Amino acid sequence: SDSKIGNGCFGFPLDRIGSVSGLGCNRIMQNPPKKFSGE
Repeated sequence: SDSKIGNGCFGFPLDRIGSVSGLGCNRIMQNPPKKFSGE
């Protein structure tokens, strides 16, 4: 759900941390819940 310029796996920088493969998503700025994003 968009509210403040992207929220989850949408407006975030999905073209570096993974770029589709590693999934740019990152629930909560304080790192993801040991899922979605990583490495």
